[PDB]
Amino acid sequence: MGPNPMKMYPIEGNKSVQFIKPILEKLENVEVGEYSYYDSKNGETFDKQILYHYPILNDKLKIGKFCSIGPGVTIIMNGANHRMDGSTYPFNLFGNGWEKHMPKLDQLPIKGDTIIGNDVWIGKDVVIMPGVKIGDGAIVAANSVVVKDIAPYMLAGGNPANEIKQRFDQDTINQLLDIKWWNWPIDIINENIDKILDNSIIRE
Amino acid sequence: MGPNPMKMYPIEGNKSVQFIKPILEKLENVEVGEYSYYDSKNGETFDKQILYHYPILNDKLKIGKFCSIGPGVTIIMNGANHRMDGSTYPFNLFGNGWEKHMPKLDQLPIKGDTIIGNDVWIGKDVVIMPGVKIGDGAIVAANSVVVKDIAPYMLAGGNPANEIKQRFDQDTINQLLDIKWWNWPIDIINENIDKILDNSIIRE
Amino acid sequence: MGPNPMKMYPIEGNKSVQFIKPILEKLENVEVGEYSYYDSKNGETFDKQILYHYPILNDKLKIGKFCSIGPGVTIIMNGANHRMDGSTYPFNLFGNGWEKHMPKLDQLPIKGDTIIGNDVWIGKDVVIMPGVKIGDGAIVAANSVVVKDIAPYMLAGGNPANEIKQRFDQDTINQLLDIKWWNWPIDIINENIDKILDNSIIRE
Ligand SMILES: CCN(CC)CCS(=O)(=O)[C@@H]1CCN2C(=O)c3coc(n3)CC(=O)C[C@H](O)/C=C(C)/C=C/CNC(=O)/C=C/[C@@H](C)[C@@H](C(C)C)OC(=O)[C@@H]12
Ligand SMILES: CCN(CC)CCS(=O)(=O)[C@@H]1CCN2C(=O)c3coc(n3)CC(=O)C[C@H](O)/C=C(C)/C=C/CNC(=O)/C=C/[C@@H](C)[C@@H](C(C)C)OC(=O)[C@@H]12
Ligand SMILES: CCN(CC)CCS(=O)(=O)[C@@H]1CCN2C(=O)c3coc(n3)CC(=O)C[C@H](O)/C=C(C)/C=C/CNC(=O)/C=C/[C@@H](C)[C@@H](C(C)C)OC(=O)[C@@H]12
Repeated sequence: MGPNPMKMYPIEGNKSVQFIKPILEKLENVEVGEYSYYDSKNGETFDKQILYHYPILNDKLKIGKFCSIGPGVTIIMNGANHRMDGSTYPFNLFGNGWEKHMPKLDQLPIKGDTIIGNDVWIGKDVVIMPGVKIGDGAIVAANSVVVKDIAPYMLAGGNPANEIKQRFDQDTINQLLDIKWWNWPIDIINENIDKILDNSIIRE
Repeated sequence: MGPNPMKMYPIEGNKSVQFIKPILEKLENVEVGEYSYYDSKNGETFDKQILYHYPILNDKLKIGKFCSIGPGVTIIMNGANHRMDGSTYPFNLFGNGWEKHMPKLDQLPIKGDTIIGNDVWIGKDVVIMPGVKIGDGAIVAANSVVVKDIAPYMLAGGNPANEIKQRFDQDTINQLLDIKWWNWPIDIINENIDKILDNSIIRE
Repeated sequence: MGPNPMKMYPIEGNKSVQFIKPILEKLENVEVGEYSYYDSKNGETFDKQILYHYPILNDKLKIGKFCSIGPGVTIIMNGANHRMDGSTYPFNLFGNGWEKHMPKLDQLPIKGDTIIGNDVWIGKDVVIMPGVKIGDGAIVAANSVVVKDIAPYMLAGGNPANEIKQRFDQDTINQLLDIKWWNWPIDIINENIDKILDNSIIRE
């Protein structure tokens, strides 16, 4: 029961909702989970939303399963960073002899990898800056600009984005993070979808 | 004297300025005042700026008179809200038996109506969140994201948007509020335009 | 040695990077320095990023040398300001008799000129409001909305943008602002590029 987790366009008669995994299976350094989807703004594919991602920098992007990515969302990788121990002018890129001035292995600090958890809801036109992490069950308000990490099951928003409120109580979050319903077999999930929607899955 | 309040494009030689009322008089659940206008960004008509507005949700949009709306301003209605008491995943939307997991209207958050007062100036590319109320004579700095109510005759800006300062003294605001020059017959307004532009109408 | 400071498209095989000076050479009230460049978002030329710049107001735009402007950056001049001593409604624009209500020379306060210094890096999609001043060697985070001035060699971001950190210590900044490597003859610069990149040029 349900949509095929490996179909680029799960809903025929709607070429806007797309499954991310089947589309990003070809990309290097990008691990994406099943059922996570993207809501296109003008027909573009999610791969066009990943920016400044260069294999030579070795940074990686990780997206969990069952995520909701609104239209216009953008993920910024480490390619945007300029040198900062002196001038920020990229002499090297202009060539004609300036290519001598290319940064050495240790003069381009890296902020780290980008990992988005499971069951995460990202609003419209949100911008993700390099190296940030987002915990499971988090909700990011539309038009946010995230520079710092966001704890699991939190409500964040703004520019810069800040934590606004806890979705549930600690004990509930603790249990939810321990059962990880998203890793269950598809058949088991189907028999509990309701309990997952009302948060009663922590009881049974 | 003055432009025709019911012409789509009141200014000959300017296919950018539009009177909103004539444009949006066809829409369901949208109530707009006269003389309020929109400055087109690329030729689009203000209707394309109202997002996630569905008749089934019963939320209404109200805009006052004599308002100035900058280019790119968008208004987000309640249609963007996901279910929040559990997982934010929209199972129902994928079909294949999942349609049975469709939420009732009682299980969807309702933030209320969106109400814009009279004589309001909204800056370029401002985003308005659902259920927001903006008082008369208020000013919203460009590029703002409004998530909470804004008092009358207040200058707000930012993301999230916050109140910056009172345009005038309290007694002045109180006087303006119970005068409502915008409700005067057009011929009376014409003979007081200069007095309205300098705040001396409080001296009559 | 290096690229031609007078070539619209300095890099062969990349019609995105463009030199500002040659492109804005036609504009009145716009002065831009050598080597400062723009990274095009969709093939658009930088002149399309300067908004509300009206000769009648006489406000000027000044950009220094050796700057790095990210894609989508827009500069808002004084043509956006509305009258604020009373109603913000621009009666005058609609004509048909209301043209007689046109602000006097002193009924439209002006926030001043917009001056960006030398060696400054402005992030992607950053918006610059009217009258702001940005000192040399300052870094502006992407997606920022700058409403107030930024001091030399400071890091600022947010909406509204705030100064986050001082890149170096006072003595260093003081020394840098005193030598102004950006004003040296191109030949002398070429023999110190590496020294400029690691801030060792202060000890010569
Ligand atoms: C032979 C390699 N090719 C194929 C022809 C190009 C791929 S690349 O890895 O050399 C890439 C090109 C320039 N850099 C850009 O990000 C880039 C290139 O053009 C542009 N950016 C246009 C801009 O994006 C201007 C921007 O201001 C430049 C930025 C933000 C530079 C940030 C600092 N860049 C680096 O530290 C450069 C590292 C070098 C070593 C190269 C690799 C060869 C290692 O990687 C790039 O980022 C490189
Ligand atoms: C038979 C009814 N039709 C005609 C065929 C569709 C109209 S609808 O009212 O069922 C509409 C379709 C899906 N929902 C969307 O907003 C929508 C549909 O496709 C898309 N959105 C593409 C997206 O917008 C993906 C997006 O991420 C989905 C969102 C933001 C869902 C938010 C939560 N949605 C609701 O709570 C769904 C409520 C149901 C009950 C339906 C009505 C039948 C009541 O309304 C919709 O919002 C429904
Ligand atoms: C005869 C003069 N012409 C040729 C026909 C027009 C040039 S203009 O200098 O009168 C110009 C027209 C309206 N203003 C606009 O910014 C403008 C005109 O249409 C539009 N903007 C569409 C919009 O840009 C809507 C926008 O919301 C209007 C803005 C942001 C108004 C801000 C406040 N405007 C001023 O204070 C008006 C000053 C007057 C005096 C006029 C000059 C005659 C002095 O300048 C403009 O800014 C004027």
